[PDB]
Amino acid sequence: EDCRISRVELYALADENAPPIPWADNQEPLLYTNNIVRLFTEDGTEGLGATMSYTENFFDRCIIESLRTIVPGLIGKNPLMTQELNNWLGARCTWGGLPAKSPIDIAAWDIKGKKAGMPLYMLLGGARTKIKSYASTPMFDTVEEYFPYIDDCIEHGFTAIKLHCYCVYDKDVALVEAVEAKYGTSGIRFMLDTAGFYTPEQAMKMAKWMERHNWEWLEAPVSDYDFKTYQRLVANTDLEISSHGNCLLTLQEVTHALSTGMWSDVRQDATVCGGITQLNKCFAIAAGHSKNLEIQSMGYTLTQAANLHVALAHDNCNFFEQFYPYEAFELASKTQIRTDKEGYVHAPAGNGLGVEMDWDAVKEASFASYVFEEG
Amino acid sequence: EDCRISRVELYALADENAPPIPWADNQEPLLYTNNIVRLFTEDGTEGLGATMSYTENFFDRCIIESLRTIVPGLIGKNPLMTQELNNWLGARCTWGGLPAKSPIDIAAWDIKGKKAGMPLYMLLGGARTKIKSYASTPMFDTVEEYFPYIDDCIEHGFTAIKLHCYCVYDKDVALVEAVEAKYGTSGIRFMLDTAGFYTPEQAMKMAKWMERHNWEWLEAPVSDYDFKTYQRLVANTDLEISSHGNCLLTLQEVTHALSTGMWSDVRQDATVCGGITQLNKCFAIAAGHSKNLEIQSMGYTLTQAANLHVALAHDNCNFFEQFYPYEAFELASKTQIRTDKEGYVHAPAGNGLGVEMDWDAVKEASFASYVFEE
Amino acid sequence: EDCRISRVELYALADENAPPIPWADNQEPLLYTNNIVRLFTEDGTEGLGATMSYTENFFDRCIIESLRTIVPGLIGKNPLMTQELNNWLGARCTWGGLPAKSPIDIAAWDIKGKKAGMPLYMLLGGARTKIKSYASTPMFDTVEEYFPYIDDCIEHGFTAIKLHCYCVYDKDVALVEAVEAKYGTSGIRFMLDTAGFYTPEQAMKMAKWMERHNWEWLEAPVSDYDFKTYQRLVANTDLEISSHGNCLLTLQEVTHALSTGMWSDVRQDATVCGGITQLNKCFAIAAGHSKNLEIQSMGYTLTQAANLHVALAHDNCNFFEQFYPYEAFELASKTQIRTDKEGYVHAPAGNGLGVEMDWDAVKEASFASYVFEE
Amino acid sequence: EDCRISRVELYALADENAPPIPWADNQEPLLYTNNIVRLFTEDGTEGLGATMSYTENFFDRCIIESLRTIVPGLIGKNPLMTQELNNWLGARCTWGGLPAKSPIDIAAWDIKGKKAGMPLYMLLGGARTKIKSYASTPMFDTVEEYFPYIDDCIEHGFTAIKLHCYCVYDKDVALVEAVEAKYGTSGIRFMLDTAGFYTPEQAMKMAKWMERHNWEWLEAPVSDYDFKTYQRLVANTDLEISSHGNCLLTLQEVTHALSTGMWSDVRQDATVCGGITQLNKCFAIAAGHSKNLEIQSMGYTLTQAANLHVALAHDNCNFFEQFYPYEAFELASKTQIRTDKEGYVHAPAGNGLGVEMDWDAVKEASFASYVFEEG
Repeated sequence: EDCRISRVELYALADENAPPIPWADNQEPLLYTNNIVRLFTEDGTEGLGATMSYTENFFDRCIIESLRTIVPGLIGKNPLMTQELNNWLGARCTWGGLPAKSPIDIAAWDIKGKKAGMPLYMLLGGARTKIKSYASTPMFDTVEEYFPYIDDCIEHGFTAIKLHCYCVYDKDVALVEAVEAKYGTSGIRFMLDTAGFYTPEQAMKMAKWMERHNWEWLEAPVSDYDFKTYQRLVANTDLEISSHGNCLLTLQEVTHALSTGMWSDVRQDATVCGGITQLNKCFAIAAGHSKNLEIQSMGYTLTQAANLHVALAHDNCNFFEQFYPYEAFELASKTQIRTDKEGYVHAPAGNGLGVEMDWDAVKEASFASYVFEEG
Repeated sequence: EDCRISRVELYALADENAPPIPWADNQEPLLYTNNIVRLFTEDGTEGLGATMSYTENFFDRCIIESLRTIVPGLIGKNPLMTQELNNWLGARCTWGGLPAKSPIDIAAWDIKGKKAGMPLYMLLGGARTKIKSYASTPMFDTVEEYFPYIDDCIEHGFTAIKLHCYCVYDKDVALVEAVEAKYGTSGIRFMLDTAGFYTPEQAMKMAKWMERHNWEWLEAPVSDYDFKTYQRLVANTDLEISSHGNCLLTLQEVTHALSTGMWSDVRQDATVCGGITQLNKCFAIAAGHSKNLEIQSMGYTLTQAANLHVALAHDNCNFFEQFYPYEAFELASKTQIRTDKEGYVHAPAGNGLGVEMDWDAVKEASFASYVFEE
Repeated sequence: EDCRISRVELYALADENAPPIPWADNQEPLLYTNNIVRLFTEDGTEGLGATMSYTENFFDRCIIESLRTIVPGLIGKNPLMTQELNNWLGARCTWGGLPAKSPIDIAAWDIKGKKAGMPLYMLLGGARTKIKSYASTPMFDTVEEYFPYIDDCIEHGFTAIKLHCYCVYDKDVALVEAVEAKYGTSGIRFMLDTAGFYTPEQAMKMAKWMERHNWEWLEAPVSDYDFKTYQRLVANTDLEISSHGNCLLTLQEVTHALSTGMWSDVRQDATVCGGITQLNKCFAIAAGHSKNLEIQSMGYTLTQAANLHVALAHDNCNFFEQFYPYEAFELASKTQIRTDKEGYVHAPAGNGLGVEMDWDAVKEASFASYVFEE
Repeated sequence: EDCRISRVELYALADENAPPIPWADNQEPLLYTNNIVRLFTEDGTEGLGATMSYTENFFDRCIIESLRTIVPGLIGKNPLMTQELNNWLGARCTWGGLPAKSPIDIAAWDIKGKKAGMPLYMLLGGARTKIKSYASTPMFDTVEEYFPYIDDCIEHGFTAIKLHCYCVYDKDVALVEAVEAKYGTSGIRFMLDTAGFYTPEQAMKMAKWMERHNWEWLEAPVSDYDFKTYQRLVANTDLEISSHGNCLLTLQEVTHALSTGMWSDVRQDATVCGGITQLNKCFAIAAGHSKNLEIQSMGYTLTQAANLHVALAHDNCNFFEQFYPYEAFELASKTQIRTDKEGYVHAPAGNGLGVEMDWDAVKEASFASYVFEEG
C-alpha cells in the first residue's frame, strides 16, 4: 500500500448570525472562522482536518490563503506516512506557521484511523473512552449574568467551569469573589483565564487568592514570554499555572518550559502546534516531567475532535475543553461532541477522528474556497 | 495633535519573470512578494512601510490578508503616537502575527520623520551617516560559480560577503574550504548562513573550522529553538554565533537569549519583530548586554531603509545586509540603496525612511490591493 | 469495542548447541534465552511479544516465572487499549521489573496493528520504510580475529559496526588503535561498547581518542549511575556519549538525564523499558531535547522487530542494531530481518510486527512453558 | 584463610493460611514469598541470608530462579572477603538484580560474625544494642478498624506507628484526620506510607497537613523518579520526606538524591540494595550529609535481622521497622525479634545475624528448592 494523494479541498467558512465573542474587556468583537482541509485518496477515502481563526472586522482569510501556498505539493504524497509528512510541512515556507499546517497533519491521521477501521485514540494508544470536561464561558458585561449561565452548566452535568473574564484585575476580583461566595461549596472545580493581560503583581495576588480557595488553575496570567513571572508563580504557590497555549509551540520550548519550572502543566492545541503528530509528542514530554497536558480543544467540532482523541489516548490530562453552548461550533456538522449528565464527554462512534460532515452546508457557509487535482 | 490617518492602502506585488532565490538544496524555487502598506494623514502627509514574503507555487497573499483584518481600526488613530499604536497592534488577533503588523509601525514613523523634517535615524539617535555593508549571495548549483560572483563583489567595493549555501554539511565543506583557499588572505570578511538545517554535531565542526580561519559569523546553525546547542556553540568557540532572526522576536525572548548565553549577537528585522519601535528597543537591550544587533535587512528597498535607519541611529551594529545583485529588490522604487566603492551604504537622502516609490509601477505589478477610508 | 484476551502462552526457549556470547573479560560465557509471550483474542487474532535474558551456568527462567505472576489478570482485558494495559502492568509487583512487563505491551501492539491491517511503524507515525543498520560484534580472544569479521561485514553491506571489546582499557586500546589503523579511511562508522567497566580517567582518554579519529559513539563508558562522569564526558568532548541502555528506564530518568547534559543521545530497548508504549514516548522526549533515540535491538527476531518499527515510526534515530551473524537470533522464526547489500534493513511485509514464528520449533526449543485460559 | 564455600542451598517458602497483606487499593491481595540462601563453609560454619517477595496469583519463583543462575560460581570463593564477593556479585547478569544478590552478601557477613564470635553490629561499629521501633500497619477496608489495632500497639509498647493507607488521597484524608483526633495527644509518633501513588498536588497538601500536626514522616509521596516533586516537598516543608526505598538503590543514586535535596533521609533495605556491604556504606554516606538512614526492615526474621544490625552499628537511624502482628513473618524461625514493653527492640543473642532457623519447617514450607555442591 503506497497510498496516494489525489485531491485537496480548502474551505474558509463562518456564520453571519452567530454571536461574536471577545474574551477580553474593551476589545473589538472577534469574528470566528473555520479553516478546513479535506483530503482525497485514489481509493476514495477522504480525511478531514481543521483549525479555526478569530479576527476583527472581517472573517479570516489568512490561514486559507497560506494553505493555498502549501498544498500543491501534497499531490501524490502518502498521508499514512504522517511523520515524513509532518517533516515535509516544516519545510514549506509561510507566515502561517504551524497553525496553518496542523489541519493537513490532522486530516492525514484521520485517513489512517479510517483505513485501520478504528478511532484515533486507539492508534496512539487507548487509555480511556471518555473524559471529564469543563465549560469554557463567554464574557458577560455584568457579574450577575454569570449565575444564570453557571446554574445552567450545573444543570447540564458539567463538573467544572473555566471562566473567561474581563482580564482587568479589579473587575475580575468582584467576578471571582462573588462566584466563590455563591458556589464555593458546590463541588464544581473553577478555572480562570486572564488571557495574559495581568501585571505580574496582579497575577500573584489572584493566584494567592485562588490557591487559598482551592480553585483548579490560572490560565495565561501574563505574557507567555515573561518566563520569570511564570517561574515565580509556580515557585511561590501550589496553584496550577498554565500558559496561554498558542505561543510556545515547539517541542523544544515545551521541554525548556517544563525543565525550568515555568508551567504547572502544558497547554497545547493539535490544531495550532502542528497537528496530532506534535500534540501526541507533547503528551509524552509532559509525562517525562511528571505532569499533564491540559488540551485546548475550544473550537469547531474538528478542532475539538482532533484534541479529544489524543487526550483519550493518554492518562496525563484531566479535562477536555467544552465551549457551552454548543450550536455555534457545530456549524455544518453531522457530528456533535457534547457532555452528559455525569460530566463526561465520550469519543465519537466513528473511526478515524469520528467526524462526518455536511458538504452542502460548508459549501454555502464558506466565503473562500480552493481545489487542487491530478489533471 | 489632531493628526489622524484618513486612509490606508495595501499592496502585494511581485515580478512574474524575476529569478527565484533558493536557499538550501532541494528547496523548491521561492516566489518573492512585497507587502507594502501606504498611509495617508488628513494634512496630506504619506507614510510608507513594507515586509516581504517567500512562498512556493504562488505569490503570497497570506500577509496582505492578515493586514486586511487589522487595518480598519487605524482610521482615526494618530500615527505620531507610535508606541500607543504599537501597543494597539499587539491586541489585534491574527495568525499573521508580528510580521504583518510591522509595516504599519514602520509607516507611522515614516510620517513622523517627514513631519519632523528629518531622516529617521536622527529621530532615534544619530551615530553615523553610513555603514559598512556585506554582500548576501545567491545559491549556485556548483561551487565554481561562486568564484566570479565573489570576484565581482570585491571589485564592486564590498569588504564582507555572506554565503548562502546548500545547507548540507558535506556540500558546504568544499564550498567553504574552496573559498578560504583563494580569498582567505584577501581581507574580505566571510559569513555563512545555514538556515538552521544542520545537526548539532555538524554545526560544531563547521563552527570550529570557521573559528580557525577567522570567518565573521555563523548564522542559523540549527533550529533557533534548540537553546542548548546555541549555548554550547557560544561557550566553546570564540566565533560569533547569530540566530536565524525570524523566530525569537519578542523583547523577552531576546532578553532571555542573551541572559543565558545563547547568542553572540541579536539578529532582528524591523519588518518582522514588530517595526521600528521594537527593533529600536532590541538595540538598547543588546547594548545592555554589551553586544551588537545585526540587522537582517535583506528584502526590498523599504525593508532595507527601515533597518538601515535604526542601525545608523546606534553604534552597536557592524554591517548592513545587501543582497547582490540589487535589481530584483528595487522593484518599483524611485530610491536605490547600494554599496559604494569603499563598501559603505549611506542614509538615503530625504526624511523618514527616505524612500519614494513609483506608484504606477507598484500598481502595475500589484496582484492584490485594498483601500480603506472613513 | 469489546475485544478480550482469551488465552496467553509463555515460552522460555534457547539452544544447547549455541556459542556463548560473553562481552566482558573473563566473565563466564553467557547463555541466552528468548522469553516469549503469545496473546490470543476471542477472534483468533494472535499477539506476539518477547524479551531476552543473558545468564550464566543455566538458561534463565527468572523472567518467564515473573511473567507467570503477572499474566493471569490479562484474561478479560482489551489489548487495544494499550495504554491502560501499560498502566495496569505498572502497578503489578515483581522483581522482574519493566523488562518482564515489556513483552506483553508489545504483543498488545502487535494485535492492534493486525486488526488494523497495518505495520506498527504506520500506527505510531511513519517516517521511513528502511533505516541504515550497524553490525554489533562478538568478542574475540585475540585482536587479529576482528579483521576477518569486519571485512565480512563490509563485504556484506554494513556501513557501521559496533565493536564489543574486552572492557579493559589497556587491552581495548590495542583493539581500537589496531582497527583505526586498518579501516580508518574506509568511510565505515565505528562505535565502541565498554559495558561501563572503565574508570572515569580511562573513559575520558578513550573519548578524546575517538573524537580525534571521528568515531561514531562511545557506549557505556562507566556506571550509568555515575552522573557526573557522563556530564563531564559530554561537556568536554564532541563525541556522542551513550548510556548502557538497561539501567535508567523510566520516562523521568530519561528526561532528567537529557536535562542535565548526561547523554548525547538516548539508548533504550522496547523489550526492557516497558514495551512499545514507553519507547515510543522516549522518542518524543528525545526530539524535544533535539537528540536521537538510538535503539537497542540486539536480540531475537521479536526484539528486533519491536525496536525497528518504533525507529521507523520517527525521524530522530540514525541506526538499527544488527547482531552479526544472524542465524543464532533467528531461532524458531520464519521472519528474517537482514541487512541488504547497501547496508539498509527494511520492515517486514507482515502487519503488526510482521513476525511469524515456527510454533513447532518454539515448543521444541522451549524448556519451560505456561498456559493460561478462561 | 582457606575458608571456602562448600555448598549452598536455595529455598522459596510460604504459608497458605497466613493472611495476605495488600498495601495498595484494589490491587489483588499480595502473596508473600521468602527467598533464602544458606551458605556452608568447609569447616562447617553456616551462613544465612534472605530477601522477600510480594506477588499476585502465585508465590514467587522469580528470585529463586535468578539466584539459581548466580550461585553456582560461589563454590570455592571465600565469604570472609565480603567486599571482593560483593564486587563479584555486581558482575553477574540477572534481571533479578541487587535484590536477588542481596541475601548472598548477607550470608557471608553472618559466617564472618559467627567465626568472629560476634554480633554483626559489633563488626560494623556499635552505637548501641537496642533501638526504638515503630509498627508498620496492615491495611484495613475501614477507618474504624484502625482504632483497635492502634490501641493494641499502644498497649504493646510501640512509641510510633507507620500507617499503610489506601494510597487514594481522599480516602487517606478521612483516615489521617481521624487518627489525629483520637490519638493527637498520645505522644505517639505517626508516619504515613503512600507508595508513590499520589499526584504531586495531593502530596504537597498531605505533607502540609502532616507538618502542621508534627507527624514524624511521609514515605513515598510520589514516584521515586519524580525528582522535582521530592525537591519541592523537601524545600517547602520541615516534614521528613522519605523515598519508597526500593527504586534508587545504588550508592551513586543515594549520593545524588541527598546532593540535590530530594530526601530528608535515606530509606534502604539490606535485602534489596545488595546486602550489608551496601547498606553499611549508605549509612556512612547519609552521615556525610548529616541525614539519617531509616531502615526498611519489614520482612521475615532474616530480612529484619540484617537491617537491624547495621542500624545498631551506627547512630544516624531513629527507628526499626516492626510489622505487627509478628507471627506471619517468624515463619520457620527459632528466633523472634519483638518490641518489649518500652518500645525498644534488641539485638538477637547469637553471633553473626543472631538468627537461628528451623530447617525442618523451611524444607516443609519450601515449595521450590535447589542444592549446589562440589563433585
